[PDB]
Amino acid sequence: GSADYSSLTVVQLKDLLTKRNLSVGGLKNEWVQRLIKDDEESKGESEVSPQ
Repeated sequence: GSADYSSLTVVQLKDLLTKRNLSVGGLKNEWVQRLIKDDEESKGESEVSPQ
């Protein structure tokens, strides 16, 4: 995996979270999950659109 927020901090996780526009209304574990999903949305190639 490219992301390892699971080790990061709740402050950095939620900070970067809002930075992505996703959110933080969840939790650290859920933050790393949503983040990992956020970065994975590009699969290391290119982002996508909600269509």
